[PDB]
Amino acid sequence: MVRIYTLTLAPSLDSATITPQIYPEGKLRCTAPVFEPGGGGINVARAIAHLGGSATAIFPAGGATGEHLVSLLADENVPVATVEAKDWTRQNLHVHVEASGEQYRFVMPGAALNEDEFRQLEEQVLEIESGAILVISGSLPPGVKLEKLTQLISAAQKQGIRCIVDSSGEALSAALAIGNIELVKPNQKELSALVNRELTQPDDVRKAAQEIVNSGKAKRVVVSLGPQGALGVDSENCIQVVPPPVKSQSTVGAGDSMVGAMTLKLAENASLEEMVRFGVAAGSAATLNQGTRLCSHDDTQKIYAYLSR
Amino acid sequence: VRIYTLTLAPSLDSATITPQIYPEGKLRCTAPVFEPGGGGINVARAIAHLGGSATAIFPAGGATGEHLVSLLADENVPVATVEAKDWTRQNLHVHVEASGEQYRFVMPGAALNEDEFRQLEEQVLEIESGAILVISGSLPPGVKLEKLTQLISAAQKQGIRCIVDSSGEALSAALAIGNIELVKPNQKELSALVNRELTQPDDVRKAAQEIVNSGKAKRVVVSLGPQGALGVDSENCIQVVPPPVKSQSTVGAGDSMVGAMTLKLAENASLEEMVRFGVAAGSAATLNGTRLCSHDDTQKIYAYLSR
Amino acid sequence: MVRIYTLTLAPSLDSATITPQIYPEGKLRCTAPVFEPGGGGINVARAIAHLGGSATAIFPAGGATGEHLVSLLADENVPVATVEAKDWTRQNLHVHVEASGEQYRFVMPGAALNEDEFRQLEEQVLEIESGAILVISGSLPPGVKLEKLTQLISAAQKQGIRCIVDSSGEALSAALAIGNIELVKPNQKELSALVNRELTQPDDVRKAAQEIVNSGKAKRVVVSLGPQGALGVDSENCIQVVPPPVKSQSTVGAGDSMVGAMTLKLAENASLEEMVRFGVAAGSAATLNQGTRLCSHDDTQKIYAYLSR
Amino acid sequence: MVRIYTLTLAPSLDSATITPQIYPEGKLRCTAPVFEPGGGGINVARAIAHLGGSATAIFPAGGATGEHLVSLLADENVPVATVEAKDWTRQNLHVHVEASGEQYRFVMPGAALNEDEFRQLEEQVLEIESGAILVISGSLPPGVKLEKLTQLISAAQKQGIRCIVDSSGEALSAALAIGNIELVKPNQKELSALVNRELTQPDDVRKAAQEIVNSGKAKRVVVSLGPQGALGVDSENCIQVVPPPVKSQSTVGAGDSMVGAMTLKLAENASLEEMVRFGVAAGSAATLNQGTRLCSHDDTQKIYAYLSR
Ligand SMILES: Nc1ncnc2c1ncn2[C@@H]1O[C@H](COP(=O)(O)OP(=O)(O)OP(=O)(O)O)[C@@H](O)[C@H]1O
Ligand SMILES: Nc1ncnc2c1ncn2[C@@H]1O[C@H](COP(=O)(O)OP(=O)(O)OP(=O)(O)O)[C@@H](O)[C@H]1O
Ligand SMILES: Nc1ncnc2c1ncn2[C@@H]1O[C@H](COP(=O)(O)OP(=O)(O)OP(=O)(O)O)[C@@H](O)[C@H]1O
Ligand SMILES: Nc1ncnc2c1ncn2[C@@H]1O[C@H](COP(=O)(O)OP(=O)(O)OP(=O)(O)O)[C@@H](O)[C@H]1O
Ligand SMILES: Nc1ncnc2c1ncn2[C@@H]1O[C@H](COP(=O)(O)OP(=O)(O)O)[C@@H](O)[C@H]1O
Ligand SMILES: Nc1ncnc2c1ncn2[C@@H]1O[C@H](COP(=O)(O)OP(=O)(O)O)[C@@H](O)[C@H]1O
Ligand SMILES: O=P(O)(O)OC[C@H]1O[C@](O)(COP(=O)(O)O)[C@@H](O)[C@@H]1O
Ligand SMILES: O=P(O)(O)OC[C@H]1O[C@](O)(COP(=O)(O)O)[C@@H](O)[C@@H]1O
Ligand SMILES: O=P(O)(O)OC[C@H]1O[C@](O)(CO)[C@@H](O)[C@@H]1O
Ligand SMILES: O=P(O)(O)OC[C@H]1O[C@](O)(CO)[C@@H](O)[C@@H]1O
Ligand SMILES: [Mg+2]
Ligand SMILES: [Mg+2]
Ligand SMILES: [Mg+2]
Ligand SMILES: [Mg+2]
Repeated sequence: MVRIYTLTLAPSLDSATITPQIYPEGKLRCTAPVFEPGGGGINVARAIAHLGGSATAIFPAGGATGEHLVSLLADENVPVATVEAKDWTRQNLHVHVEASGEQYRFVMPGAALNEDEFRQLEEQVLEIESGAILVISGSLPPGVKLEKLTQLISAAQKQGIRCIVDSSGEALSAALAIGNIELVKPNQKELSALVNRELTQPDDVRKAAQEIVNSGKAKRVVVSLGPQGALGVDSENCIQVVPPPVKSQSTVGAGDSMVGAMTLKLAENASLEEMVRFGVAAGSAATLNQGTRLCSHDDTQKIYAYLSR
Repeated sequence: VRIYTLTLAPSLDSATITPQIYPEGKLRCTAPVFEPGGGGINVARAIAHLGGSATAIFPAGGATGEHLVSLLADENVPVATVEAKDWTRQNLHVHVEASGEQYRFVMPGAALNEDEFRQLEEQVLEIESGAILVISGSLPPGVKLEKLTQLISAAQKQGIRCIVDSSGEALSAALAIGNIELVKPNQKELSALVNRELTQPDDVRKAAQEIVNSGKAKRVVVSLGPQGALGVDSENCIQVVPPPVKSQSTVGAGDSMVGAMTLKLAENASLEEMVRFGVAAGSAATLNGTRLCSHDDTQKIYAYLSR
Repeated sequence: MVRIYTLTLAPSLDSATITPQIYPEGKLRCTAPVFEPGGGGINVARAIAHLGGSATAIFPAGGATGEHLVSLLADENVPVATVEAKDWTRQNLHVHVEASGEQYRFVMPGAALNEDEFRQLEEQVLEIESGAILVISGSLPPGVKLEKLTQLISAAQKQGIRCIVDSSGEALSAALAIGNIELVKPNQKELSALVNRELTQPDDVRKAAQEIVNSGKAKRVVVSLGPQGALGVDSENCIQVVPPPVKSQSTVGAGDSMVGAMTLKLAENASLEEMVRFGVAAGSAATLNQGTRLCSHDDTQKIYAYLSR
Repeated sequence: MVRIYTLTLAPSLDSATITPQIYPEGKLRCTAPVFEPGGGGINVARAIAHLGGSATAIFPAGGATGEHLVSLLADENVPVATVEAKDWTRQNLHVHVEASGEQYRFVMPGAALNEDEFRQLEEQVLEIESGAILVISGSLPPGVKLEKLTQLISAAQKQGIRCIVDSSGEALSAALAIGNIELVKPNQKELSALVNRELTQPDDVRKAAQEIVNSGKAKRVVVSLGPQGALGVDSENCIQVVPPPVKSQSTVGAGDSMVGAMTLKLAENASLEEMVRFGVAAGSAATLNQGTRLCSHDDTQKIYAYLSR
């Protein structure tokens, strides 16, 4: 198995709290917050750790919030490679409402990155050995030119680094502008915006995913479909995997759990079939847990065994 | 064989649109659009749309009742109506533009006298041996559960093949009678039926099969919404999953699935064919208020799933 | 006192139901609907009868829903003068959610009126004696052009019918364009649209209201200010009245109750001060009741006595 | 003019953000948060500084959030007297929703205060000279017994310090029990619990406020009435002041700004009528903007002049 790295240009220090009910204007009394690491690439790294793997997380850490994010990851035994940033690491809030059992997720933008901090992140990335995997996951923070992300990807590929991409909107289209991306996981909306057309016909999602592969932007496209599982295509095969009929408790963490699992499989030279199935197992395993908990090893394995009969 | 359906609690469905939803203020709504509604009625509508013929049996009361009959007449749906004193209920479906979501305000079904129920019970027993009867929708005020189950038992004794898609208690009671041709519980209904949480990947299959192996029903199709359906009989097991297409209104989606599945059951099709056609029609019925599944959309989704 | 009449071009059969929860997509099981009369002019007439006066409600009624509306008014002993119409009277839905105590008001468009049916309504209005009061209140049904509403008001004023107007938007604006209205009650939002400018400075509401008076558009302008009561102006005087510090249960009906009370006082040749105080008394009394219930006599009198000390 | 101090046992670093709509489950995209000092007595001191007076804020401060609080207060030229606490200053999140215009307020528990940290706060308070004014405002931190805050008030009064209390529930009751409070500003619910009965009649709020004054518990009672302004009484006079009809936005710190303006007038030995007017002006000025910006000098002055006509 090759070494695995993740990149998070917009990291997060997530906080979670509980309150009896939700209504405007009044003071909603919340419990003492519980802190957790957050961010696309970061959670991929955490998910991979839960599955018995190892992934080093590269990200900017700013201020006291940045320190805490670093500290929590250290407790979680997740290796980290950081860059001191000036703009303090953002802090998001997750609210559980007792009366309804519903959750509310307020997501602030990532802290800004200057040219300096972005340069150092690129230097960290280009220290990765040839043949290793790099997962770039999450939103693009302010202060980062769309051209810079593209140049970083082009540079990594240039020295034999294998790139996996999970983003949205403009940054996603930028990452695929280069091409030769080993794997991307768009959801249905993300795929829709990418090819800039509504996917109304039954075979539209597959045709859109195949077009991406056929044009050489990505070797593998796994379109994640929420409760419907996923549809994966490369230059030869197509696989569709549906989760087991078990009720979802909380969809939070599903997308990153699926990316982490599929990353591990790519690392072990897995077939497309095993990659997607293990991807759906982890993503669905994450939804069995309340709140923000990512996939656990046992739930994932249990679902994977079921899908792989 | 011939198909009939039975709706004890019909509804004149009304659909409207509003910009957004919030309390206290006046929420301006558009001019409502009226459509036929109610479980067995929608089933019969679906079957007509799919090229088959099913006679819908139900009570109609007042001007809402006439409105409902007039709409079904325009859809060439054979009706066997019983005149009732209490007016046919009127349900309101509000589509919110800022969310794309739908809110469903569902009034109680119209009351049913002993005499009116008697007339319906006489219509049902005028069904010949070999035909199929689809009992669908909730139980209206004035109707004893035991009166429904005696109706099933009586129907059974004269060769009427019964399909039941109703309330929680009606589902349980119909299964106690046993030999039900087809039931379509969703996940919550299956769980409430067998009195346990379905937590393992295979729990839904195990509970559905358990129902078939115990003789309570011949076929169990567990409806999964977005994930399609999982069907079992005494021999085979199949899950069919819908295409990745966004849903609008899902009202009557279960009913369309039941209609399509009944249709294939009436053609003596295979379990795999029945479930596939079921999910095809069920999802086609989510592409628009209470319009249900069209012939073209169902055929297209079907041809897709059947690849 | 003189005779009092109201005009509701868009009447309503209001149905009220109760449901335990509110959420999308599900079947929200609702109780069998209770019915009551709806429409602006109709509610003005109902509030007047509660306050000891007597007002005849003029409106179209169509089909079984129309008859249902007429029957409900008779059960409350409010006199009516109806015109039969082909298009059935609309039906609105009021939903009270038990889990939260919130209420939701789904308002359908008014029923259509053809030429002959509107010509009958106009005939009814023009049979009102000179010196008598007519309150025009509520929205405009489709099919009725503003030019027709203004021609109706103009004709009425020609034979000395004293017109009071409560509307919004183009309807209110066109009515004031005719001029010589005895009284208008815009709320803050409705005043702003009239003058076509944001009212942001402390004295803006008073200035805008006075403008309407000085221009001749209306002899009296009472701007209702929700919990803050009201500010009324005529050619000579300005008065502001705040409701007493008692909690409101439900503010629906407050508008029509106020207009009801101020109409009664105008009919009794009351001073501006008495009229505004009574209007706030009735409007605020309505808020003491749950749901859609209008002002009661005893509550109004209690508040009015307090204000008039 | 005597010196003014405030005491905030449970300070807050307020954060304010903006999101288009509010719904469960999904990631809600929010704008970058804006930070400002929060907590009852802290907002009182800030409002005073905005209005051209000077008040010294006494409070505990902990961690990086405590440092952020202090720094933000220097920017606003509010003099402070802080005690270092081990538990970090809390951080509350206020979320404004665009499509509704409403605000959601998630309020974390106040930071812990041990015996030694509270002792430091008390020693800082008892350094205040005789004749000076102390404002005690805001919730009680978990781990602080009422008897401690109560003993602090009595000790304070023994050495001539003039105490003003703005609290709720047991704290306000306990404070009033000691008696001789210069001023209290309960809202309507707060007042009802003090006198332990429902305020259902028009004159109930006034009677209730007068009973407290007459008993000698407080020398002045000002019942704040939200949009309806405030009703103030002392041993001789009584006045209700209603604000101008201006659009209100965020209400956070409205009560504190009111308490601040009234504390100034009490220090200038002003009359009841000036005091209540200035308070309504400040409180209403504090509602024109989003977040916790409080009242500005020019807005308060322009409103105050209007009210004094
Ligand atoms: N409601 C659900 N029920 C069962 N499995 C689910 C559900 N939602 C998501 N999953 C599983 O998790 C995987 C990923 O979810 P999804 O398609 O929503 O990705 P995503 O939109 O990128 O997630 P995220 O918003 O966290 O980034 C799905 O393919 C599926 O396997
Ligand atoms: N977009 C919205 N989201 C949430 N609440 C709203 C919204 N618009 C209005 N409201 C609510 O409406 C109530 C009062 O204002 P509103 O204009 O709705 O009352 P109204 O009497 O029905 O209006 P009007 O009298 O002008 O017809 C308030 O509770 C306010 O919160
Ligand atoms: N929250 C309240 N508390 C006390 N009194 C109120 C309240 N809201 C309204 N009122 C009383 O009702 C009167 C009219 O209400 P409002 O200013 O909202 O008019 P309106 O918006 O046209 O009413 P409506 O929306 O019902 O048509 C007010 O002047 C006041 O007397
Ligand atoms: N305009 C809206 N009104 C109400 N709910 C909405 C709206 N938009 C999104 N939602 C909610 O979002 C949920 C779906 O997931 P959604 O895509 O919105 O979040 P997400 O998974 O964080 O997005 P993404 O994965 O693309 O980052 C729906 O269940 C729905 O409740
Ligand atoms: N959100 C959806 N997306 C796609 N297909 C759907 C959706 N909801 C329902 N369907 C189709 O309709 C069928 C019945 O829907 P379901 O919600 O299970 O019925 P019920 O009303 O009994 O819960 C499903 O099996 C599926 O084929
Ligand atoms: N909606 C509003 N409109 C105008 N002024 C307001 C509004 N809400 C508050 N204020 C001003 O702020 C002061 C205090 O507000 P209030 O809600 O009574 O405080 P509290 O938060 O203690 O309940 C009020 O007396 C008033 O001057
Ligand atoms: O039969 P119920 O449970 O009383 O509800 C009646 C409603 O259900 C329908 O029959 C069908 O909708 P569903 O597919 O959600 O069950 C509507 O047409 C009708 O308004
Ligand atoms: O002191 P509490 O009751 O814990 O509340 C603290 C919050 O209240 C504020 O002091 C504002 O006061 P109000 O909402 O009572 O006007 C905020 O600054 C702070 O976030
Ligand atoms: O990187 P984005 O898209 O801004 O999302 C950040 C949020 O998403 C998460 O990674 C979970 O989806 C959280 O850790 C974090 O709060
Ligand atoms: O806003 P519209 O179209 O005039 O409808 C009137 C509605 O408002 C009410 O007057 C409530 O004040 C009801 O009588 C009626 O349901
Ligand atoms: Mg994702
Ligand atoms: Mg169903
Ligand atoms: Mg009004
Ligand atoms: Mg307060």
